[PDB]
Amino acid sequence: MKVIVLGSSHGGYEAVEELLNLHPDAEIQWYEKGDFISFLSCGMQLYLEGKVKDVNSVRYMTGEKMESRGVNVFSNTEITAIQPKEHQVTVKDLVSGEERVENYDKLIISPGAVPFELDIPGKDLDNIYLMRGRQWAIKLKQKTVDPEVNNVVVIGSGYIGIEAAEAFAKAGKKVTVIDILDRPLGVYLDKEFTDVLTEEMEANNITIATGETVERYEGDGRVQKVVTDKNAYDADLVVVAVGVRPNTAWLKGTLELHPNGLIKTDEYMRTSEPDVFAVGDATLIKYNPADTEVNIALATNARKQGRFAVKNLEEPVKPFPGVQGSSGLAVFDYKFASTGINEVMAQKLGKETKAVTVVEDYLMDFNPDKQKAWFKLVYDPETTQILGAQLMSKADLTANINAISLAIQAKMTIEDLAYADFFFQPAFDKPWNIINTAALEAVKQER
Ligand SMILES: Cc1cc2nc3c(=O)[nH]c(=O)nc-3n(C[C@H](O)[C@H](O)[C@H](O)COP(=O)(O)OP(=O)(O)OC[C@H]3O[C@@H](n4cnc5c(N)ncnc54)[C@H](O)[C@@H]3O)c2cc1C
Ligand SMILES: NC(=O)c1ccc[n+]([C@@H]2O[C@H](COP(=O)([O-])OP(=O)(O)OC[C@H]3O[C@@H](n4cnc5c(N)ncnc54)[C@H](O)[C@@H]3O)[C@@H](O)[C@H]2O)c1
Repeated sequence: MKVIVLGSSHGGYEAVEELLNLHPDAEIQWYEKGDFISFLSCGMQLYLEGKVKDVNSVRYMTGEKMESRGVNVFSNTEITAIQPKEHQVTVKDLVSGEERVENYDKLIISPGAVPFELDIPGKDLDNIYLMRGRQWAIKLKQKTVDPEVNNVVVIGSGYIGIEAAEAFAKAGKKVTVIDILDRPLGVYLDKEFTDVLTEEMEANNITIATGETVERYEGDGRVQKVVTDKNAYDADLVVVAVGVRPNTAWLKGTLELHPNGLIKTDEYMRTSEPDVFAVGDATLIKYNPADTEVNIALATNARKQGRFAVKNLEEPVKPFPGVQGSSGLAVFDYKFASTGINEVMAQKLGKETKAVTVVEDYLMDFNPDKQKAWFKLVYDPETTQILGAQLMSKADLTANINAISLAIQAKMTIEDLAYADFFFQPAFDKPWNIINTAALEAVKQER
């Protein structure tokens, strides 16, 4: 059986791992058009703040290691096209120019996403940077110590935007963050969490310019101004972190795509064409909070999907169990995490929800180590089933979001969580811990 896997990032890497322990026998070929196998873009923040010195160590596999295992790795080799009927791909060696056609029995593709750019006048004067992959990591690092860079503008206040904003603010620059939405991180967190994080960011001289539409970049040769409908901001560097678009235009006509470019797949990772599976940022995933499919471009999703595509390689035998959209991040002193439905997700999906927010010290009164924690529990008004949660504190309480993710998946209710057995010891929590306390509040509100 010869299996060709496209992509060395998180979806293609786990497909090779599951092929190694489920079909040890197979002939596996692993292709990467880039020069570096399995660079972890997720570690970009740790590197930019100097926690990690070596950019080449921010990775989880090397080609040499996979080759010890019998996989054939082809870096600097691009898959140009798929011929689904004749079970062939045409590959181009990017260092010599040599094209060749390679045959396969099964193809798993994890082509990923690419940074979306604003296509406006000024579109590319120099020093308008993107944030994905090794090369942009190195270039962004160089600008961190550049004495000529004083004003940084980042466009987009979602996860990548707020990570570029914190790394440049910590390096000493003046940062302005621009978004069309009205709250930084609104996609992930609700108003009661983002009001506290706006304060923290402004305390570290980050200006949040929300509710603004960038119209053009101005400058001679390199960027100098970012002008929006309401304002112009001086900029020596712009980082554009406005979201991701699927890397699938080369597949138009070959595989069925949704209108937005995402690949159509079913719950066994099968595409519209026999023997080719698709995984990762370029696909939709079963979203259990709302029993629908959603694009949730996260590494955890891509890794799980990549393994489930190998499970259904020969027979659709194992449907994907679905995910709740869990994500977390530290912004300056705050460590937060959310899962399931928040206000922006419920609006998008037309889901009506109820919520309680509890803000109080997570340790008992006499304990001097006590700090505030914010916990919001979102539930269904009819069944009172758990639909999502958001938590934040300067203490790390984020592993608790993992218990809520299981509670959404098992369809538990506010009453289940009000009395669920979570340990008490006064150096770690209160006798009704953070999940128990918010669920007890929801029970009273529905009494
Ligand atoms: C700054 C940053 C921080 C992030 N942090 C986190 C985090 O902490 N937690 C989290 O869960 N997620 C995080 N993510 C998201 C996560 O990195 C992605 O969800 C995940 O990498 C997507 O996996 P993928 O395999 O679908 O695609 P991609 O990572 O986009 O990888 C696509 C790969 O396939 C290769 N390829 C594409 N086309 C071809 C071709 N035709 N021929 C050959 N090779 C090809 C590409 O060169 C690339 O190597 C972050 C992303 C970024 C940019
Ligand atoms: N901690 C994590 O798990 C982690 C960290 C970084 C990235 N990732 C994932 O990688 C993906 C890409 O991250 P991202 O930060 O690029 O996207 P994102 O979706 O998190 O946020 C994009 C932001 O851009 C804003 N925006 C859109 N168009 C705009 C415009 N024209 N002008 C101004 N603002 C605009 C959006 O409103 C949103 O706030 C996401 O799926 C993200 O969740 C996750």
